[PDB]
Amino acid sequence: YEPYATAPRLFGRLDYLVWSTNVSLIRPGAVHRAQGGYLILDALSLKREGTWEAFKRALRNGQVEPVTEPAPAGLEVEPFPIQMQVILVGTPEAFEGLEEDPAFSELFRIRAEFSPTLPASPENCTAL
Amino acid sequence: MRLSYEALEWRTPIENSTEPVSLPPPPPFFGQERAREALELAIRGGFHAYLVGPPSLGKHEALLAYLSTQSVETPPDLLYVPLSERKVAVLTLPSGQEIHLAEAVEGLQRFPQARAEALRRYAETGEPQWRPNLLTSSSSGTPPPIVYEPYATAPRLFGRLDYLVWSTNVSLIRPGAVHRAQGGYLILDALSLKREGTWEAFKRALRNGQVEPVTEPAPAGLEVEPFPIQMQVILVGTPEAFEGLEEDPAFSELFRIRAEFSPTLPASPENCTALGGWLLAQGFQLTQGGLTRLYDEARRMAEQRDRMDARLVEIRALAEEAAVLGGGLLTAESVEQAIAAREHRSFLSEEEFLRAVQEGVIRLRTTGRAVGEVNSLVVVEAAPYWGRPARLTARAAPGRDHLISIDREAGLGGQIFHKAVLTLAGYLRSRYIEHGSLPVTISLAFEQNYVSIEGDSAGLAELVAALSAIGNLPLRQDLAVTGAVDQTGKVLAVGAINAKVEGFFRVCKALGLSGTQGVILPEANLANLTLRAEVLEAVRAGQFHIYAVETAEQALEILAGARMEGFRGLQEKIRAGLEAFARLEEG
Amino acid sequence: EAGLGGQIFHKAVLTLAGYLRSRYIEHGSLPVTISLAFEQNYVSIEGDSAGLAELVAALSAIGNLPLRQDLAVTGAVDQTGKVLAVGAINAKVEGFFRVCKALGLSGTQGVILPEANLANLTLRAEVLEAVRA
Amino acid sequence: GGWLLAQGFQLTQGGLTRLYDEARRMAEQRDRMDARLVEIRALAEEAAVLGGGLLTAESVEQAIAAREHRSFLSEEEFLRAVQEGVIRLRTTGRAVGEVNSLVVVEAAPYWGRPARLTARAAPGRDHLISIDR
Ligand SMILES: *[B]([O])([O])[C]([C][C]([C])[C])[N]C(=O)[C]([C]C1=[C][C]=[C][C]=[C]1)[N]C(=O)C1=[C]N=[C][C]=N1
Ligand SMILES: *[B]([O])([O])[C]([C][C]([C])[C])[N]C(=O)[C]([C]C1=[C][C]=[C][C]=[C]1)[N]C(=O)C1=[C]N=[C][C]=N1
Repeated sequence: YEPYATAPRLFGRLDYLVWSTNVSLIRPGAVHRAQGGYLILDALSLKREGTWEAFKRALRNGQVEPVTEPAPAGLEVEPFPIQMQVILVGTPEAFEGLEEDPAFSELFRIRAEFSPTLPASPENCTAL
Repeated sequence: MRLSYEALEWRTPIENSTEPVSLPPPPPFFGQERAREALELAIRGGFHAYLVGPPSLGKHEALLAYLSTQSVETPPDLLYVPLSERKVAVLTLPSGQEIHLAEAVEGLQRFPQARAEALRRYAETGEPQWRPNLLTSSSSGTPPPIVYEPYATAPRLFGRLDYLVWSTNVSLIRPGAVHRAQGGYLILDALSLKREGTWEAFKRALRNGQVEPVTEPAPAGLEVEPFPIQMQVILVGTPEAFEGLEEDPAFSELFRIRAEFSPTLPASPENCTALGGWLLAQGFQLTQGGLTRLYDEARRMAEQRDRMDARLVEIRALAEEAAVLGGGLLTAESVEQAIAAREHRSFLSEEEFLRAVQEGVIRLRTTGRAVGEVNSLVVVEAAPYWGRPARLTARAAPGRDHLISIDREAGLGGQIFHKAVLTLAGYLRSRYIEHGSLPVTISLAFEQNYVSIEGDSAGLAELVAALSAIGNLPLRQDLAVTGAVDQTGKVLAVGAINAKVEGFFRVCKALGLSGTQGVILPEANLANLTLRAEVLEAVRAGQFHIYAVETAEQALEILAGARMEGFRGLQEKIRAGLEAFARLEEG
Repeated sequence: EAGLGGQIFHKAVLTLAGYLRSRYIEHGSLPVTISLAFEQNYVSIEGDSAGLAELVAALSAIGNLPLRQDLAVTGAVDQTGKVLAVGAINAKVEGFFRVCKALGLSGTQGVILPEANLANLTLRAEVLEAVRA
Repeated sequence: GGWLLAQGFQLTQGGLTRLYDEARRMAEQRDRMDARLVEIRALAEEAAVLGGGLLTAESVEQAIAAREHRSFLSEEEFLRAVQEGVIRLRTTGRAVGEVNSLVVVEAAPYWGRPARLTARAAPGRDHLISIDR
C-alpha cells in the first residue's frame, strides 16, 4: 500500500554516484515490490501527483521507468511483463476524474462498492 | 398496439448449449469493410492514414495483425555518419552492408552511396567520433517494420543524444521510433501527440524531414541534417481525439486516408460465427451456449435487435469474467451470471432508491388512477445508466394559454427539455382553437426531482398529463410512459428504452406486481427492445404489458381506458373542460 | 426575488403556486398577490422543505386564519397538496425544542412534519422525555 | 494538364477533364475552378493508384467515390435510422404545415440531409414563435 503515488515511489529511482550509473544504482518502487501480489494506491493521489498517465502506461504497456534527474546520460530500461493486481481506493467522487477516461473502466473492471449504512440488526450490533 | 411475448422475444434459440465450439479465426477487420478497404488503399499508395472509432473496439489489435501479413523489400541499413566533427547525416545503404565498412572504416571505395570526402590532416597537423553509426538493420521485408509507439514524447519519436563526460559525437546518438519505422509503418495514438505536445515537431518531421535527437539544457552539439523520410504513419484514435488535430489544415493534408470503424455490425450468423472463432483464437474454451449468450449480449449492448456491438475488447472483458464463474469454461450460464454480477456490483444507488420508494420517502404510485399524474421514466446520469420512474404532475387552472414547466423555470431542465415543452404548447394551442387562445394555465412538475434533467422523451408523458388535467381524466398509474412528441401530436423514438422499461419493472416488482403494470412507448422504438429475461417472462406470464403507440392520443386512450371519439369519448370531455375553464375566466 | 433563494427553493414556490391556482378556480384566476418572506434571513437558502410552511402561511393570509406560533413546521409539498419527506429531521425538531426551552417551555409547543419521515426520527433523549412528559 | 504532367503523372484526356470538372464542383461554381493545386494533386495521387498508375476518367471518378465512402459512416447511420422510422421523414404524400428543409452537417465533408420542419397556427396576437430559437 503506497498512499503517496509519486513517480519515484511507484517506479523507482536512479542514483548517480559521481557522473555515471549502471544496473546496480537502480532502486525499486512500489510497482517492483508488489510483483506476484497486490499494489494498493489511492485514486486521489494518482490525480494529485499527476501519475495517472504514467501508471496506465505501466499497466497497458509494461513501461516502468525509474526516475532520472534534469546531467548527463542514462540507461534504456526495457519494459517487462507486469505481474500484480492493483486495487485503487477512493470515494465515489474521487473516481470521477478517473472515469472520464475510457482507459480507466478498461483497466479497473471490478467495482467493490461499500454501502454507507448497514441494516440495524442484532447481528451487526454484535459484529460491532 | 399490445406487444405480445412472441413479438418481444429477440434472443437466439440455443441448441446443444454445452457443446464445445470449433471454428477458424476470422480475418483482421471482419465486419469492418470500410476501414479495411481505406487501409488497403493507403497501403497500396504509400499514403498516411488514420484509424478512427470508439474506444475498446480492438483497432490496434486489428491493425497490427493486418500489418503482419504485409511484405516489402528488406529495409536498407540505417545509419548516422559524420560530415564533420560537429555535424551528422542520416544515410541509407543497401541491406547488411554496414557490418562491412564498420571495419573498412576501421582500417582507421565501393560503398558508393556512402560519399561524404569528408573524412580526410591528423598527420598533416598531428591533430589527435568518426566511426559510422548503425541505427537499425534487418533480414527481410516480411513482416515489414511495424513500430507502435503509444507514448509519443520527443525522445521516443526522435531519438536522443547522450553525453559521456562533455562531448558527444555521431556514435552517442540513439534512434527513436521514427528511425525504427523506416521502410515500414510507425503507429502513434492521436491523443498522445496532443498530450505530449509533439504534434508540431511531428509535422516538421513529415513535411520537412527534420528529425532532431533530443539534447539537454550544457554545452554545445551537432547539427543534424534533415533526411528523406521513408515510412507510412497510421494514427489511431476516437472520432473525438482527431478533433484537436483536424482544426489544423496540415492534418488533412498529411493524413488523407480515413479508416473509420463502425460502432456496430449487422447481427448475422456470419458475424456470430466470426465472433466465435475470434474468441477461440483468443484462448477461451467456449461452448455454443456461451457463444450465443455473448452474441445476444452484444445485440442488447447495441440496443438493436438487428445489430451487434462491434467493440471486441468489451466482449472479451465480459467473457473473461464469465470464464472465471464457469471454472474456466465459457458457458451460457457463466455469461448470464457474469452479466448479473456486473449489475449487482453497480446496483447500490438502485438499492437505495428502491428502499426510499418502499418507505414512502419517495412517493410513487404503481396502481390505481389519478388525474393529471403519470409515471414518466428517466435514466440516471452515471453508468451503467439505470432507468427509474419519475412521478410527473400537471395542474390546470383558468388563465391565458400558459404552459408552465416548473422544472424549466427553476433552472433544472435543459434546452432539449425546454424545446419538448414548447413543442407541446404548439400542439395544444393549435389543436384546441374553439375559444380562441387556450383558456388555461397548465403547470407541469417532476415531483421529486432535485437535479438537472434533459431530453425530449418526457414530452408524451407531459402532454397526456396536461390533457388529463384539462379534461379531469383519471389515468392509470400502473402504466409508465416514455416518448417524444412533435407539434402534430405524433410520438417519436427515445433513447435507453431497455433501461426505462426495466426500471419501471423493478419498481413494480419491489412494490409487488399487481398483474396489470407495464409501459407505453414509441412504436418507432420496436427494433430497440431487447429486454432482459425477467421482463420477457413477466410479459409472457401476463404479469407485465408493453404498449407501442404512434400518436399521443393513442397513449391517452390507453391510460384513460376510453376512446377519443365513439362519443361519450375523451375528446368531448377535453372540450368540456376547456369550455368550463373559458367560462371561469370571464366573471 | 432578492437573489437569496436557490433553484430548488424556487421550484417549491412554483409548485405551491400550481397548487393554489388549480385548487381555487371559482373566480377564474386567483384574485390575490401573496408575498412570502423569511423575516430575518440574511443569507442564501435552498431546499424545498419549507413548501408546507409557505403554503399554510399563504392559506392563512387568504382566509385571515390565526395560526398557532407554538408549533413549527417542515415538509415539502407537491402540486396536489401532498406532504413529502425532508432532510435533517432530527436537527429541525431539536432546534425548535432548544429555542422553546431557552424561552421557557409552555407545555404545548412541538413540530408538524411529514408522515413520510417517521422512520427518520431518532430524536435525542431530552426531546423524547419532553414528549413523554 | 501541363502542371500535372510536370508533376510526374501519366495523364489521359479523360482524367484531365474529370479533374478539371472536380475543381469546378469544389468551387461550387460552373464558371470557376478551385485554385488549390495541392488538393487537386492529392486527389490525382489517389486516382493514379486506382488506375494502376494511369490517371484516367474512371480512376478520378472512382477516387472521388472512395473518398465519399470513407466518410459516409454518419450517413449510413442516418439513412438506416430514417428507414427504421427512428427518424420520422416523409418523402411522399401531402401534409399541412410540413416541409422538408435541408441542412448541412457541421463536420467535413459537409453531407446535406432533409430536416422535417413543422408550423402550427392558432388564434393569438401576431407572434411568430421559433421553438428552436
Ligand atoms: B428522455 O430520454 O429524453 C428523458 C427525459 C425526461 C426524464 C426528462 N431523459 C433522461 O432520461 C435523461 C437522459 C440523460 C442522461 C444523462 C445525461 C443527459 C440525459 N436523464 C436525465 O436527465 C437525468 C438527469 N439527472 C438525473 C437523472 N436523470
Ligand atoms: B442554410 O444553409 O442556411 C441552413 C439553415 C437551416 C438548416 C437552419 N444551415 C445549415 O445547413 C447549417 C450550415 C452550417 C454548417 C456548419 C456550421 C454552421 C452552419 N448547418 C447547421 O446549422 C447544422 C448544424 N448542426 C448540425 C447540422 N446542421
